[PDB]
Amino acid sequence: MQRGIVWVVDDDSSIRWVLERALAGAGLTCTTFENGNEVLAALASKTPDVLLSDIRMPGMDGLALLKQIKQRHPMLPVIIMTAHSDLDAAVSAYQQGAFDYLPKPFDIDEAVALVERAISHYQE
Repeated sequence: MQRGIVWVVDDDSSIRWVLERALAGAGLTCTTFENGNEVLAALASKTPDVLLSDIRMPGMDGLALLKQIKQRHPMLPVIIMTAHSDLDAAVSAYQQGAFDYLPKPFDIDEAVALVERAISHYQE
């Protein structure tokens, strides 16, 4: 097992409480970060089974996070809420290990939905 470690990157607090408790009900560890760069730093000492990134503008709209993820982590599955402009970095993400991208829907329902299916498909 995996113990099931889910890491999320978004505004924290609000996004943390919603995804933490809900994901906690699933039986996994849900931790959140400031935006994307944070997980990168924390990842230097740990690797979650599933990673969720908010995409809103960090450095490269949001896909920038993926780039850093592949540099430090090898194939850490990432889940982005939106793919706005620069889908290019999104594709490379899947190569490095990204789970996928969310078109329009999101919220916890679709987010947690896409996050759980990620850990499940991995298992194994």
